[PDB]
Amino acid sequence: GVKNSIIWFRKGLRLHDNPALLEACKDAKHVYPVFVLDPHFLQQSYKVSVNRYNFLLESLEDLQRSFQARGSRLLVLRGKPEEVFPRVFREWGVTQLCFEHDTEPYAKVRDAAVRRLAAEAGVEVVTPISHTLYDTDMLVARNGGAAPLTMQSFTKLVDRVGDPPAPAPDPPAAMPPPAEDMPSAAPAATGVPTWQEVGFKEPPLTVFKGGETEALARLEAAFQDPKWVAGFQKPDTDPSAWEKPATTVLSPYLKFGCLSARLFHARLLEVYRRHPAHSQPPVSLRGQLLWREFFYTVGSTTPNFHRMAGNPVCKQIDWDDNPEFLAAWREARTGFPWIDAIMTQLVTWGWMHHLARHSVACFLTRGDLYVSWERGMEVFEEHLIDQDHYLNAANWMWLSASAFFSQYFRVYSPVVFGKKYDPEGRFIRKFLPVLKDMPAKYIYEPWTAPLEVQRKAGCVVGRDYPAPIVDHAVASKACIARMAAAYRRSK
Ligand SMILES: Cc1cc2nc3c(=O)[nH]c(=O)nc-3n(C[C@H](O)[C@H](O)[C@H](O)COP(=O)(O)OP(=O)(O)OC[C@H]3O[C@@H](n4cnc5c(N)ncnc54)[C@H](O)[C@@H]3O)c2cc1C
Ligand SMILES: [Cl-]
Ligand SMILES: [Cl-]
Repeated sequence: GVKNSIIWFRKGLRLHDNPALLEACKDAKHVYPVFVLDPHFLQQSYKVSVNRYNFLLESLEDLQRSFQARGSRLLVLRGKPEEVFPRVFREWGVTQLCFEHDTEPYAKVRDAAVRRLAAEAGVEVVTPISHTLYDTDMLVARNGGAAPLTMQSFTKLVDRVGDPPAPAPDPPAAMPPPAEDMPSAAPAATGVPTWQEVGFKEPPLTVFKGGETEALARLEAAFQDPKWVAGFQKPDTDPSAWEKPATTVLSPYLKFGCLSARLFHARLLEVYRRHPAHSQPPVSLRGQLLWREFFYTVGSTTPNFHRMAGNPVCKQIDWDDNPEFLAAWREARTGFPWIDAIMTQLVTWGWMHHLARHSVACFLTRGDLYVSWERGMEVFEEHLIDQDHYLNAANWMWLSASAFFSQYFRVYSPVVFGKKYDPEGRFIRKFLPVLKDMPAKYIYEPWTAPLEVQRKAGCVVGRDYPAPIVDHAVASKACIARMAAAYRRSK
C-alpha cells in the first residue's frame, strides 16, 4: 504494498493549489500531513516577533481545521527534519514524501539532506513548484543561464515563457488519514501550540489573522471591485491609509503560502480579459507578483544575496557603524513623526504600505542616517509578518541604492512625504497617540510648534516626544556626498 505518504508543509500552508498534497493523496492508504516545529527556535542570534510567529500558528490551526473537516489531521512534529523523518518513515511505512519546492538557501541544504534520507528509506520524493509563479530555474535557463537583472527584462522573459501554470485542483473532500496507534502521531505530541506555550511573554497586537481561510477571504475582498483590480497602479497608492489599506495586504498570506500565487495570477488574468485598458507591469497588481517573482529568481541564483560582502549584485558601500542612529530608528524615536509612526506600525502590526517602507528604509540608509541596509533588514526580519528572505533583501538593496536602483539623488523627505497624502496626520495620530492633540500645522514637524502649543497639546518636544535626531537637509546632503564617493570607488 500500500501507499503511505507524507505531505510536508513548510511554506504552502494551504489545501488549494497544492500539487504536492494532491500527489500525496493519490492512491494513498494513509496520508500524514506534517509540519516540523523546532521547539527551541525561540531560544537563539535572531529575535522573532510574536506577531509573525503567532501568524504562523494561526495558519497551522487553520490547516488543522481543514484536515479535520476532511477526515484527517495535521501532525506538528517537534524537532529537526533530518532527525525526525528517518524515524517516522519507518514507523509509518512511508513510500512517498511530497512537499512544495523552496529556493531559499537553508531550504536547499535541508531538502538535500532529507532527499538523501528518503532514498535510504526507499521513499519516493515529489517536489512540485508552486510557491512561485514559475519554475525559477527554468526561467534562468530560458534566459541563457543567468537571471535577468532588471524588472523590465524579467517581465519580457516571463511573457516569452507565457502564462504561469493554472492553480491545481482542490483536494478531495475526504482524505486518507494517518494510521491508528502510531506513537509519533499521538495527538498530545502533534498539536498546534499557542504563542504562550512557545514562550512569548507579550501578546500579538497585529490586526491580520493567519491562515488559508483568511487569505481566501481577503482575496475575494480585493476582487469585489474589478475596476479597482484592473486600474491598480502601485506607485499611486496611499501609504497613510490604515483603516482601509490602499493595497491588498495579501503579502503575509503569500509569504506563508496561505494564498497561492498562481491562483492570484489566474484571478487577475480573468479580470484583465474583461478590462482591456487594465494597468500593465510593473505598476499593475500582476506587476506586484512579478516584482516578487523577479526577486525570487535573482535572489535564488546569487550567492550571499542577503548580505553586502560577497554579494556580486551588491555595491560595497562604506556604511557607518552608528548604533545610536540605528537604535533611535528601530525604537521609533527619531523625532520625525512620519518615520516614528511607520516604525510603530512595523512593531504593532508587522505590516506597512510599500511607500511607508520606502520612507523608513531611505531614512535609515542612503537618505539620512547612513546605516547599513543589512541592519534595517534585520529589524524588518524580526517584526514583519510578511518577512520574506529574498523580498526583504532585494528591497533593502533597492532602497539603499546598493543593487537594481542607482539614483541616490532621489531622497524622500521625512517631513513632506506623508503630508502630501495625509495633511491632517491621521496616520501619525493613530500610531503615535502622544501627538493626537497636536495641530495639523505642526504634526509632521512638532519641534516648530510654539511651546504654548506643545503644552496645550500635551506633547512637549524633548519631554513627551523626542526632538529630531538629525536636520534632514544637513543629513541628506552628507549622505548623498558619501554615496557619490562610494559609487566612484566601485569604478
Ligand atoms: C525595505 C523594504 C522591505 C520589504 N520587505 C518585504 C518582505 O519582507 N516581504 C514582502 O512580502 N515584501 C516586502 N517588501 C515589498 C512590499 O513593500 C510588500 O510586498 C508590500 O508592501 C505588501 O503589501 P501588499 O500585499 O498590500 O502588496 P500589493 O501591492 O497588494 O502586492 C501584491 C503582492 O505582490 C508582492 N509585492 C508587492 N510589492 C512588492 C515588492 N516591492 N517587491 C516584492 N514583492 C512585492 C507581494 O507578495 C504582495 O503581497 C519590502 C519593501 C521594502 C521597500
Ligand atoms: Cl510598481
Ligand atoms: Cl519627498
